[PDB]
Amino acid sequence: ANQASVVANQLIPINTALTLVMMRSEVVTPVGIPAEDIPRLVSMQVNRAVPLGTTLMPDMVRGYAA
Repeated sequence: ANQASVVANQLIPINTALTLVMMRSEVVTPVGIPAEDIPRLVSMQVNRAVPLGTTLMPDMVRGYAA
């Protein structure tokens, strides 16, 4: 129900280290990476371009394992 996920706050370019400005929290479906993981994700890289408003999924972040 009100599980919030990490959502792209701007287009995130491929192979670019995540910064706090790039990540917002929103209740979306399907559910993606939990919004409490935003601190964890800083400096991790995405393996593909992530368009604005896209929910970040585990498979999109290199090295992510919950």
